[PDB]
Amino acid sequence: AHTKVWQTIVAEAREQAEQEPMLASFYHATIIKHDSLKAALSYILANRLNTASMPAMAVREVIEEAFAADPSISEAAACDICATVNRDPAVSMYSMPLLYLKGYHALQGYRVANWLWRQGRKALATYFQNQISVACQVDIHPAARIGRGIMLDHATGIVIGETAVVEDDVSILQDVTLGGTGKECGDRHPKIREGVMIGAGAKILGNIEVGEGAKIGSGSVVLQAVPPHTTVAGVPARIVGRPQSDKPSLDMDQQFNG
Amino acid sequence: AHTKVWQTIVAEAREQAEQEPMLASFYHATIIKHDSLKAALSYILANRLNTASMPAMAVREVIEEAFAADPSISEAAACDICATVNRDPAVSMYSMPLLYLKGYHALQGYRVANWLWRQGRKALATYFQNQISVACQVDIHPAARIGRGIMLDHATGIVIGETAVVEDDVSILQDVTLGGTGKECGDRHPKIREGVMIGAGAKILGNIEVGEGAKIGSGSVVLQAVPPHTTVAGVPARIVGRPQSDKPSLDMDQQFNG
Amino acid sequence: AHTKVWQTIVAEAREQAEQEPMLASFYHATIIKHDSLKAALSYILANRLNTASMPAMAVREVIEEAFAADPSISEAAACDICATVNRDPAVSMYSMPLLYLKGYHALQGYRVANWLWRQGRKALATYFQNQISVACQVDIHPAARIGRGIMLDHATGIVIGETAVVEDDVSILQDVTLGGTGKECGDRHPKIREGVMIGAGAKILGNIEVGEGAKIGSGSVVLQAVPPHTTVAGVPARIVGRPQSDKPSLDMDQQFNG
Amino acid sequence: AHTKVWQTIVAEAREQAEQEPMLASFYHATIIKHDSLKAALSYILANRLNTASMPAMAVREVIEEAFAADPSISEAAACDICATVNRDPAVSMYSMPLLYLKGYHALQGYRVANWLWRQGRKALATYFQNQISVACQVDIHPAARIGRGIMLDHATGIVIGETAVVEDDVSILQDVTLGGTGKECGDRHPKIREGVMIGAGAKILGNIEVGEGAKIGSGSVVLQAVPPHTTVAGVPARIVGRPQSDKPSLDMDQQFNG
Amino acid sequence: AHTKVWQTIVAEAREQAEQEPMLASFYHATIIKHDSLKAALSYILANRLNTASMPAMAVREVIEEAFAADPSISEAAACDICATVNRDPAVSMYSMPLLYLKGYHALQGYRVANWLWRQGRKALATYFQNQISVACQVDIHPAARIGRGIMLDHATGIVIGETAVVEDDVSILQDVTLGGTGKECGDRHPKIREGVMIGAGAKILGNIEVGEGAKIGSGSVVLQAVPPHTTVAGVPARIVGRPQSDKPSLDMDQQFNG
Amino acid sequence: AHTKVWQTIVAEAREQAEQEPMLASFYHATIIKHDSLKAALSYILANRLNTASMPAMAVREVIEEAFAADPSISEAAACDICATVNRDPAVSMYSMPLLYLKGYHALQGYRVANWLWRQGRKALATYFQNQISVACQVDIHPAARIGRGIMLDHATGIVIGETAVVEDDVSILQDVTLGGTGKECGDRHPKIREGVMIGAGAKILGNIEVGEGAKIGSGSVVLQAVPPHTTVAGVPARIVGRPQSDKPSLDMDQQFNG
Ligand SMILES: NC(=[NH2+])NCCC[C@H](N)C(=O)O
Ligand SMILES: NC(=[NH2+])NCCC[C@H](N)C(=O)O
Ligand SMILES: NC(=[NH2+])NCCC[C@H](N)C(=O)O
Ligand SMILES: NC(=[NH2+])NCCC[C@H](N)C(=O)O
Ligand SMILES: NC(=[NH2+])NCCC[C@H](N)C(=O)O
Ligand SMILES: NC(=[NH2+])NCCC[C@H](N)C(=O)O
Ligand code: NA
Ligand code: NA
Repeated sequence: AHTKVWQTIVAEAREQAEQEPMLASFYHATIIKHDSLKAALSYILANRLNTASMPAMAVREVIEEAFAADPSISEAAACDICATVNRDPAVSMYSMPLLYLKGYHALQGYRVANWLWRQGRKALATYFQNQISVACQVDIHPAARIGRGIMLDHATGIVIGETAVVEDDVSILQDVTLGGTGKECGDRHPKIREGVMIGAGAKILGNIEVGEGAKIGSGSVVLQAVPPHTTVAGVPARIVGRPQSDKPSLDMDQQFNG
Repeated sequence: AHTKVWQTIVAEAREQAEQEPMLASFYHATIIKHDSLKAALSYILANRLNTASMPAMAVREVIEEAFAADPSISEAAACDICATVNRDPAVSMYSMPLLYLKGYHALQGYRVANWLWRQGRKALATYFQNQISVACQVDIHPAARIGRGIMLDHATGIVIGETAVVEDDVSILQDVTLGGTGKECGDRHPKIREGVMIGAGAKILGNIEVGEGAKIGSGSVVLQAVPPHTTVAGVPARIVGRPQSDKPSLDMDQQFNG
Repeated sequence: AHTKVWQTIVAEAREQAEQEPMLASFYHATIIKHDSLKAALSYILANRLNTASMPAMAVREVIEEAFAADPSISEAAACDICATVNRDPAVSMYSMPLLYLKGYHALQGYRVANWLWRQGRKALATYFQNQISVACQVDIHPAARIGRGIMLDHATGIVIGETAVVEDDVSILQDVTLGGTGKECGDRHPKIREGVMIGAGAKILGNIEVGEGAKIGSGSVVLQAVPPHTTVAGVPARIVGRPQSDKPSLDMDQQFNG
Repeated sequence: AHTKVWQTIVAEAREQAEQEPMLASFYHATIIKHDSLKAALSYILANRLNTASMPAMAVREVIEEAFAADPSISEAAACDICATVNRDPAVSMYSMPLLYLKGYHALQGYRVANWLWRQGRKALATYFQNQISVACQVDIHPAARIGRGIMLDHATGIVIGETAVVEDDVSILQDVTLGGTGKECGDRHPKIREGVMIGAGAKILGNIEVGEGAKIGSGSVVLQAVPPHTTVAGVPARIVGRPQSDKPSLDMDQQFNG
Repeated sequence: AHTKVWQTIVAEAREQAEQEPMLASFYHATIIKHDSLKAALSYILANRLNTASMPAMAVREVIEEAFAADPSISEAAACDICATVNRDPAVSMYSMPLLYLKGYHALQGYRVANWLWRQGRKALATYFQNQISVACQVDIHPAARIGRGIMLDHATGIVIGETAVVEDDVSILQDVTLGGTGKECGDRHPKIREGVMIGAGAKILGNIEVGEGAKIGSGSVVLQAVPPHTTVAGVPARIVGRPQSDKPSLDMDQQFNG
Repeated sequence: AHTKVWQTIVAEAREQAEQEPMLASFYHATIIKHDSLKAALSYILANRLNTASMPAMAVREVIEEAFAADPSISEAAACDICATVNRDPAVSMYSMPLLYLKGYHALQGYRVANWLWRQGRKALATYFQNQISVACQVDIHPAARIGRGIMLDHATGIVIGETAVVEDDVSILQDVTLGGTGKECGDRHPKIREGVMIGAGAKILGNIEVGEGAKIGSGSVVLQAVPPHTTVAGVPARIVGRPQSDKPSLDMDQQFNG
């Protein structure tokens, strides 16, 4: 996929460039000049991560070093594109998440902060985490554990704490909290299993599990484990049914009768 | 109202300039030196939309182009000022929405992006949409249809999706979603009719009508059509009462069970 | 506390400067160069409040004037750091709130805006409030009355309106609104007494008392006075339980009924 | 010439845009999207004049105001383009002076500052003068009187003082001074008449005439009036020959002893 | 003087502020808000010294530290203002060199680099020296020794090397070199004694003395000691007469018959 | 030389990072992070060439493409560093030209512009040339032919035109012009052969030979071929003597007759 995904992005960019002379250079410098998603993504992220104390051009090298050391980062990033193209009716182009969508930017920003975290460069990981919170309005602790094929749609107000886990193929909307409880260190954030769909505004708190292919109703406050393949809703949330599909993250059906 | 509004804005600006030497030049350059709201607003929005790849000065031209081609836009903008002064007790000056309020900026930004969208300049429309999301923390699809006399108070976390309709004289607080459902293209976002008030944090999802003068309680999750002149609250929302005025957007009474 | 807090911040700063060469100069310029919290905080705050019309270097002088004229401001700033270290398991360094946390930045920003407001410098206070709202995604009316030992964790989407009161030792999470009701001037915003804990996404509206040591459940919509030492939750919120500690803000137990 | 010049500039810009994808947006935003030289030039000069205290976008309005009030300014500007294309073998394109050459920018900058000066806006005139000195390394007093068909080639170190006069059709190379003498106010700068060429590094000092079609050799120091149609060279300069054309500014023959 | 000079600057600034609304805030933030030349000068210099790697706000502290450690720096800076007001017919206001003139900026920038040099902070002094060369087009080695009452008029292209000395009351115009000879370390730059006037373009090379109250002809190349109270001119320079006055720096008479 | 030069630069950099905490990160980001001159030089050059229309991060990719495509460019850059250390008594560190010296920046910038020009990318080469002229105050036509071991000391005002040739081991000071004559295309700029030294402010014009090992006196105006191993000086320049060394550029003896 990752190779075909890149070629399509370049094809789309050539077309957009021709269509919009105000953005022709933007499309060229970010995408068309480049050979790989890595080069395009590092540019775009460095611009979002830009601060007075560490300009974009300096930031880009850090991003490039993470991408070179861990090939899985760029590849997750390509899987995250497909996920959003597939699940979001408002996105029908592969170049869109890469260029435009702050939830996508914050997610790949996270991957870089996480790599830093894992190298022991914790100050710099904290610095990136909090710049992303300011610039993308998404707050993901660098020690969170996040899989691939993830869609963060709209994303304003997403909060993902330190010991949170998000497995492959999860879809999360604006204003979702995967939050902690208490003042003590240790496991205290939710574990979101594969295929889970989380509607706008949901709050999930404590070290609790959300089982495979569960659906979390929009506006839910979840304080206890959610069984696999159930739909929950309410404040606090209770089981209200069973999702129409095996992996409700892929289908994005917001209804809660099930 | 249009020129009374402009003349009041200029008079307030002169007074504020005299009072705050740190901001005299800001008041002069945005307001006092200008003949219309168009020139003031193009300047202020240009600064909000500013990015590395397209600086304010180049952005201003695109804003001015939309204003010159569609006169209703700046008409709507003046109308939105009066909306905010009338409805929001924390705002007693006509220059305040214009100068300061990110909800106001996001909304006028949408008008320009919508104009772009309507000319087939969709990449630039998308560019502006997402820059506004980043800068004003309000995400409105440029294809959404929004009337006039709209107040977006505080505004952080507002999402309004592709096929949404918002009629004249609506009030919408922070963290409100007018959201979609499913992965399929097609009509899938709410239709908010005239006079509706939407309390903070409400989520409304799917292609459902919210009838004229309905009141959506704070924190509500709305999945079904709301009868006109009805008050809904809860997760998921149900009818809890009926508003006394025909247009609760005008009065901003946040109490429900009434 | 004052001196011990600053000396600890300097020691951490020296330690971090040695671990991270990309940030050695950042740590030196903000912290290690300085002999008080005021110098460090004015610098960091100036950068966050930076706008085209009033650049950091200029803003910084305004912040310092406030710090010199009202010594209670830096003291409160010191107290809030301790509050965050003690209460947030993800923060174990005193220099972290100062340097990184937008909720912290926003709160100390409010303190400068409030001082300006108390001087009659209202245009500038409003300028500040709304820049903080855009840059930190926290919107606090400069006329709000806020005590000390306050933690705003994560903070995206926090709204605190004109007549709101927040006493000492309160903890408030992302997406919380202390909001108003109606279109008229007058007292209309919540009074949050000492010891209160407000979970993510809670909406409290109108001139209502939230009693000493109450806990407000995540996602709650509060329309009526909350008795002291009570836990409320729901949409609309009802009594679901009672906290065990006198000041649930100190413990951050998100559980309810609880 | 005026609209042939503009139309040629637009045609060249379209070709350059096609050739250089890195600069397509630059060519479009400065030239291709515009109807006149005025709009192109106001954009380009605004960027050159940009400073912390007055950004390009605000500067553009002042430039456009001068252009609207005094039509001769943009007339002069087009005439200066043709001067540079005709006289300078390294320049074969009409868009080149407009886009690239700091001598050209400094000169059109002076026209705007001179307009300001003539309206009594002397602080802003002085602000622009000195910003041009810093940005273009050309220092022209706004009260100087400069005609049209002027070429400032390379331009670094050009100084032209308060009471200087430069007539139409003059050519002036880098490091040329039209300088004053004494500490007293009053007429004390050269009068350079029509057709004069001034070679690199020439210094001309005091209220002295340089007669029509005189040629000032490179490196000359001129302290006395120069007869029309005369060639001077040396430190201090003396007559060394006579030019064959009536207007050596047109031919740029740098040889002397002839 | 230094006290009266400051009060006049504030009086002038209040007047300019009232005259030019585009610059009212600029005048307020730089001058009117302030109590001393130090505060105004550090602001203005920090803006000129601003680079990506060390923003203005960071630079200002370094400047302020030099001013606090060595009171003679601010006081020389006030004497340099008077010198230029007195000697330059184009400057009749005390606020002008401070705000506008790059030769003045470069000179006071030098004083700060020199203080750094003397403290052993040689990297930072070199960094400031070369930023001033880029931003003001004046290259003064931090180890140069420069007195007070100095006017650098127009200044483009001034070069003052490592072992150069400039005593009190010297006036230097654009494109003057006080330059070195050879490839060996040690004394190799000129010693400009008190009262000396140096015309535009002069080149003075080698460890040679220019005696009190000498006049250096514009465009002179000086390779041997110049006797006190003589006028030299030519390439290479010879004695052509005697200055009309005791201190030709004060009178600025460019004539060279004497 | 290559490897030894880079290793020395890194060692100095480490040393300077420890002496100056304000610059530790600057030294790390430009030098210590990197394993070749190319990475360090591309970064520093990008920042100098930074413009609104093409920011540093984007420019950097263009510089690197040139460095990769033509290995002779970095080699020449290495050689020029050595030339400056050896010849300028005020430079004893190999990292100084790289980091600080605009003449060095401008020359290496020329090398990128020249490469672009040789690819047919002439708009971009012209864009670069003129940005260098504004930012470094050196104006070198991209079609000029320049060798290696070149020192441009101080550099303000240097002009080198289209058909100029500069062979290896040439030293050129501030305010030197290698300039053209006439309005026609064709060979018209000087040929400066190996070993030549050009003193401050010298003007050499027309398609004339400056022979191997010549010395050009400061302030000279050269209109005719200079024999090899000759010293010329004056306006216009005549033979005044003969250099003792074969390559006066290596020794920098400014004396004439000499
Ligand atoms: N130099 C600066 N202004 N840095 C501001 C950003 C610091 C830190 N990355 C944050 O999240 O806020
Ligand atoms: N190349 C750039 N970073 N340009 C400005 C930022 C783009 C902006 N964040 C967007 O959403 O489109
Ligand atoms: N011209 C500007 N710099 N405007 C900045 C944004 C306006 C104002 N600072 C605000 O509250 O949002
Ligand atoms: N406050 C500022 N620095 N504004 C922009 C720079 C001013 C500019 N250098 C001048 O000569 O006037
Ligand atoms: N980070 C930067 N871009 N620094 C550029 C300036 C460096 C050094 N002060 C100089 O004179 O050039
Ligand atoms: N729009 C811009 N960024 N222009 C920058 C100046 C133009 C061009 N870089 C030059 O050679 O001077
Ligand atoms: Na899609
Ligand atoms: Na004067």
